[PDB]
Amino acid sequence: VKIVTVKTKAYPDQKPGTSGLRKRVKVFQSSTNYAENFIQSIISTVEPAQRQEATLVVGGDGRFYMKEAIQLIVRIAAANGIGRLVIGQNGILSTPAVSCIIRKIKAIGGIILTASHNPGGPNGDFGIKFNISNGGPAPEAITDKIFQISKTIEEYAICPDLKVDLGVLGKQQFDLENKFKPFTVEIVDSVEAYATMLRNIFDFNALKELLSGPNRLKIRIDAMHGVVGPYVKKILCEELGAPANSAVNCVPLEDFGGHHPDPNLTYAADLVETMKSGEHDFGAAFDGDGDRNMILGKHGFFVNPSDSVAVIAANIFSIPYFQQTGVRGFARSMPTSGALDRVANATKIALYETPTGWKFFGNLMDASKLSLCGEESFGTGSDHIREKDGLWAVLAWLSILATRKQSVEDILKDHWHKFGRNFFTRYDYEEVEAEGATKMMKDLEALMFDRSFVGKQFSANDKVYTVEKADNFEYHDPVDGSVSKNQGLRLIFADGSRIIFRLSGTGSAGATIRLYIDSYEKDNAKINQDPQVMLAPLISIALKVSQLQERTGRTAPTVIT
Amino acid sequence: VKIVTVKTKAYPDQKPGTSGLRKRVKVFQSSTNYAENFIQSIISTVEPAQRQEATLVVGGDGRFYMKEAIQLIVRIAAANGIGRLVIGQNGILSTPAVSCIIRKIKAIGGIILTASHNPGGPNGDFGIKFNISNGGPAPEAITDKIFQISKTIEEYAICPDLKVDLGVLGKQQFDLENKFKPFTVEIVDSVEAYATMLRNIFDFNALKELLSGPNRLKIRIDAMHGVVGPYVKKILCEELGAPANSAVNCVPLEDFGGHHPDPNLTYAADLVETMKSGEHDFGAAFDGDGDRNMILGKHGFFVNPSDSVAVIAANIFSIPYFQQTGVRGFARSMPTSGALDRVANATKIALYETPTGWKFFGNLMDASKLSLCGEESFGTGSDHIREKDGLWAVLAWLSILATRKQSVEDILKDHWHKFGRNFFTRYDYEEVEAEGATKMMKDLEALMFDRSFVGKQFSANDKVYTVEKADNFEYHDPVDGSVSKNQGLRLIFADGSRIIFRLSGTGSAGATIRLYIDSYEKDNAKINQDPQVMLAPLISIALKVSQLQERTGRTAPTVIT
Ligand code: VG1
Ligand SMILES: [Co+2]
Repeated sequence: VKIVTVKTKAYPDQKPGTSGLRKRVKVFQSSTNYAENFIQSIISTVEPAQRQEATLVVGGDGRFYMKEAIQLIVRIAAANGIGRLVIGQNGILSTPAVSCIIRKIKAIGGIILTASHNPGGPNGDFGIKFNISNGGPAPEAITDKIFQISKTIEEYAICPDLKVDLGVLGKQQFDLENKFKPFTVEIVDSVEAYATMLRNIFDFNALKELLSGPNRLKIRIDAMHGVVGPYVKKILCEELGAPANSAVNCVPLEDFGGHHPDPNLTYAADLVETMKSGEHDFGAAFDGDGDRNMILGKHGFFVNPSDSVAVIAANIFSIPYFQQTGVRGFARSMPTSGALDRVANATKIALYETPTGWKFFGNLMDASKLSLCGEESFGTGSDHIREKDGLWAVLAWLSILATRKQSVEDILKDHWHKFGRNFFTRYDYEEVEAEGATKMMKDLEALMFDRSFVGKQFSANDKVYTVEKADNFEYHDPVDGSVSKNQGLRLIFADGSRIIFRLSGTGSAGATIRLYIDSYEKDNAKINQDPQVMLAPLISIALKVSQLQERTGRTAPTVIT
Repeated sequence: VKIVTVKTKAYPDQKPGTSGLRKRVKVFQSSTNYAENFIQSIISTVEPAQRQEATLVVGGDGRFYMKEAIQLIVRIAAANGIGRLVIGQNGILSTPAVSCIIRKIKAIGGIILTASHNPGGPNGDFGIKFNISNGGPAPEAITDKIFQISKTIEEYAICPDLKVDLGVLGKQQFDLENKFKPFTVEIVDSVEAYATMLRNIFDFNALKELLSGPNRLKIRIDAMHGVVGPYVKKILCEELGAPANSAVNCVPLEDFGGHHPDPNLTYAADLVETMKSGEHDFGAAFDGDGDRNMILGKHGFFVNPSDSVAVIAANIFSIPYFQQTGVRGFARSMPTSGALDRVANATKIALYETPTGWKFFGNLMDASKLSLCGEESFGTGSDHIREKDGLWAVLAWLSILATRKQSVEDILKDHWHKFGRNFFTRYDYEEVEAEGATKMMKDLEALMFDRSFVGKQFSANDKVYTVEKADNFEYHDPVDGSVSKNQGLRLIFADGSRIIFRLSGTGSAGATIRLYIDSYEKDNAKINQDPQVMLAPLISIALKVSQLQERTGRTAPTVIT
């Protein structure tokens, strides 16, 4: 195979976000070699005297253009001196699977072709995630460095005539002009290593008994036409024995059928209506790249992803992985509710509040202080790997149900009566007013500096809510010293209740007021019923503050979750 | 899992020969003790200290009792301290494949569950073959230890509770009672290691333009319902590109479709009929083990097994394996035609004539003195593994077609034109009277050893045959030193023609007589003729000197090849 140094011209907009670089597919196809440069800056962070004995795991969620970008990573990494590429069969390879492979075969980093929860039709979105040696997301330093190379790039080394059959399992060698050691491409099965990893984490026999034994827990699983389909089929059906009727929407389609892979009460309507039938005890849908999960109960019941980590923590020892390693620490993103906190507060385990993104959880994990973490964006995980994991979280819920023997509804009613209830809703104001929320979200910072307000008696609706705290958010990583940026306000008090007033930082075209609300109830009666209605006191104080409707301008709902 | 010991009673008939233990299915089935007993002695030949750090490859052919016999192997090997078992997917692993996997990963040996060539049903046949560290079939020194132990087995260690899921890929780990290190079961892909091996031997790229480009060679390969089916679909149909409709009967059926998977024009009648119509350019029939093959050309042109090895040898530097590592030696069995001699003699490289039996090819391949070996019983192999390979032979044939850009007919036609034709045929006498055939060989032997016979002139038309050499074949193996006596009665004639008699019934039940006739013709007008017409005078001479009709009561042979 030939090697040719193709001169190119840099791009401005090639910068990664909270997780990887994502753009509209047109920006990939119409732009004269956009992916070739972003790929070349990635391999450039790996020093020349280190590439010949290095292995890059390249994966993918099956999305449109995945096939062409994989061909580019092979031809570009080949001409740049990378010794081996471990691609999954057909390119299909989950984000928790890529995190898992990297840690297993000691790979110096990994590239994932996925825009996650972003839609994927031929007119939708496509993206490039870059995981580092430790297995998880490259933290800001490495990503912005990729950005810093994307601006001053002048050329890129490529082997234009290197065509590889990604469908066939096996090792293949390629010899390129003057380089003693041959370029190797090792195509691995997609599910294998990942299933062998989950095998030593849960009791696969105790689960086998729960899904196809003495009564059969009727589960309904929606893979949402994304990469986790083959996994539910080979793992939950073919291995653990769940009936084929359980695995719905499990064939990876480029278009994802049309729907958006983000699993939630709006973007995932199909499964909730069929869960309202009452014949299913448990139900679960997944993200596009399979690292997010949504838990549902009998009759369409819903477990908030902020509550889901709280239950898989009070019952954490139902999972063998934790009986052998121990619970070194709990964590949650600042926007996720305070339910995990109530469980962490009742035991000798430390708790950590991190910025939204899986990239900074890893630092707590590597330094041995975090074991269970997750966020409101349907993303529960643990330190078994360094990425989020949708199927680990589903199988963590089946381990709890099988040991406890109760329904999903009763586990949480008991959990709410045992600690109290933390209400939550992601009720946003997506792209809305061009001049209102400027001064409004700069009005509270200063105004509260008066010594007479620490003690407010009430006369609205019912039940007194005593005063205590109130402030803002920033983050200093305890392991390497990284810092964060101002962005989201949060009004708190005695027990624990809050509105994360989110001003956008990267919002150029407009500001999304992505709202995260939290209400902590103590009593038996006011906890078990109503969702965005028992939240009223929090959205009473939060709606009265700035005279918002006549001082900013927005009273029409947008996208509730 | 609990390890328990069962006191057992031994069996005097459990004796492993060249191809392991071949008994009928209804002797392992309900005879409480038979399968467990034999496996126990197999893993007893490996020292108690050499077991924890050791692996054994296990596989079968996909028919009756194979799956049941693999659950038995894991339960006994585990209680006996074997570290790792590498089992193919579903238990399906072809014989050439097991030799490849044992030598690749360097296992201590391997257990092959295949019945050689007899059918595999409820009342049919079932066998246990044990290969050793170099990937070859165990020899006398080791089969006797196995038999000496199996007839004195008092106690046997088993894990009754060990349940292995054979269909799911990946490493399953089992912890046993009272043991600090765990037992490992690793399920491997059936084709993979074996395909990656062929990928280095042949040129898969030159074979892609050959089977699926514009100038496309239409083939037709019948897997005969045996284990070689999965390998033909993945290598020939998936990776090389041949249309899926070319690989026919490629699904290992539980019964094999009633008939024996053996390369014989009648056994492979479907293949012969579909190739007579005119359309197909290359055809092939197989066996339920993966060790033999029946090559056919346009319109039904038959390629003789003996000529096959002389065509591959004269065009051997076409297969990259040979261009890169050289040809250390050629070898054929004694009954095989002298067609390989005309090639090895002109292209001056050491030729080795050995007794019927792969075991003799292996020795020369372990002492690095043998590269390509051929055998009249539909076989052709090399030092790529340490067993016979039916698909390697097909792959070496397609390689020669792509390189020479001629039809099967013309490559044999112009070979006969440049080296001459060794008309060959093999008459078999099936159920013969055990003593009347033995006294037939002895009087023939006394007829050969007196001073006068080494110059006798025989005739049946125009050509006279002058006896040059006459001997009962003795082999002194240059590796084991061991001498193999008897072996066969050779009447070598002065013109290169030979008549060979072998009695294969000298150990149990009724005897079979195999009469091999080989005749050399060098003028181009006579090489175009029919073999049974051409060999007619030499056959009258064979039945005359033998007085076969007289001693066996047989006026015609059972099978003519
Ligand atoms: O603030 P953002 O950009 O919307 O971030 C959201 O999606 C990110 C990537 O998601 V996946 O789409 O990588 O599962 C997640 O890691 C964050 O937890 C989630 O809040
Ligand atoms: Co995701």
